[PDB]
Amino acid sequence: IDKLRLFTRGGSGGMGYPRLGGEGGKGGDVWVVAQNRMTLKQLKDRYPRKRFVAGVGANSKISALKGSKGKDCEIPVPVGISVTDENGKIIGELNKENDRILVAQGGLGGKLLTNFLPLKGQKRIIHLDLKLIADVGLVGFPNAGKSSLLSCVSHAKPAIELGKIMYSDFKQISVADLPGLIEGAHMNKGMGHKFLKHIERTRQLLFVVDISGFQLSSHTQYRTAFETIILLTKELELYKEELQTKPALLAVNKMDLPDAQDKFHELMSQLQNPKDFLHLFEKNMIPERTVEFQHIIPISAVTGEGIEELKNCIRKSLDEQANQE
RNA sequence: UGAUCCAAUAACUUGACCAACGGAACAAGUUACCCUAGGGACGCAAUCCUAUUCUAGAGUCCAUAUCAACAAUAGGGU
Ligand SMILES: Nc1nc2c(ncn2[C@@H]2O[C@H](COP(=O)(O)OP(=O)(O)NP(=O)(O)O)[C@@H](O)[C@H]2O)c(=O)[nH]1
Ligand SMILES: [K+]
Ligand SMILES: [Mg+2]
Ligand SMILES: [Mg+2]
Ligand SMILES: [Mg+2]
Ligand SMILES: [Mg+2]
Repeated sequence: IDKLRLFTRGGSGGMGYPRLGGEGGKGGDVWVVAQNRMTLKQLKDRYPRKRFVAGVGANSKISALKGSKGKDCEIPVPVGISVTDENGKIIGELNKENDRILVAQGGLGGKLLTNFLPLKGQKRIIHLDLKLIADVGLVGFPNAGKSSLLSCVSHAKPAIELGKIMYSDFKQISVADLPGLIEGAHMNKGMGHKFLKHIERTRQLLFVVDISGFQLSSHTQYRTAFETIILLTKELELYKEELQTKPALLAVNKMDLPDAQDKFHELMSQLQNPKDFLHLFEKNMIPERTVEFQHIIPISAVTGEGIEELKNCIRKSLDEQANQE
């Protein structure tokens, strides 16, 4: 939640010298550099104006000619930055410190072709995305116990985010519990789609589905757990087809319910034969393809049931992916 | 528009980029090889750009933006 935007303008060139024929210095260029220890919010509250202008090329003197280029401006940003344009096209990616990208060029100097005038520079507007998502991304409906699952899986974490799963080998698996996955995603692509843009940069997806189904209101449709999974798959297909290529695991929560066993059995039957029930949904709700789950585990966030096995399965799946790649 | 002297002429008259123009009849460079007598240590305009301000207009919504015509003064060049 830190999407940024700046206005950049390269300085104009240098005024040439007509009688002799001297060129003026080229205008300063606009560059963005990757540095650590600072964040996008840090940049914003350092420079509230959000505008960067480089130097201006020196005019053509008579002691010297072909003037020196103006002092370029360097814009510091953190690592893992995606720089795009106002149209959203990705200008570049800065993944390591000292990565430098030119965004706006300075104006040319005062050549005779331009009547020795210092041609103006470039005006551009750039966007910043400080989002390099973790390896595991949690996807779940509201109240589907994503925060509770994160709190249970972490030694100590606030369940209202990013957390780490610790192993005996002192290995940490970086997980991201993303709230508001369904903030009218089918209707508000303005806010519930930044969630999908953040989650798209994750290697593994963990869907968390409540066993007791879900319902927004008494006047809203009661969708079962299988219906919730189908809705998740349809939303993923609508958002980005390439996201489904990543490995996905399923976790049916709230096993402490009295009917949880029968509900999970029914859900497993539906998973085994989904084609027999896909007609019940409209053609809009029918996904282009069905997501295959490497593992589906029943878990309970209250009784701390199956969490160790889920962590072991996640580690094994990550190891298998690494070995394959 | 040019004095004296001087020159020509029987006479009346005449002669000066003497222009350094109150005009010496006619005389140049270089000296670190030097010498002597002395004295001292800005505005006016057109144009092009930018530092700071206002905003006619354009879009801006989503823990996610603003740019900015015309001006206003402060300065740099042609
Ligand atoms: N009985 C029972 N209650 C559970 C279980 N898991 C979660 N809960 C309860 O259900 C609620 C979950 O709320 P919350 O932590 O906000 O989950 P969430 O999915 O992150 N909600 P949101 O997506 O809106 O942020 C809590 O009251 C929690 O105690 C479970 O396995 N069993
Ligand atoms: K004289
Ligand atoms: Mg939560
Ligand atoms: Mg005199
Ligand atoms: Mg007199
Ligand atoms: Mg000598």
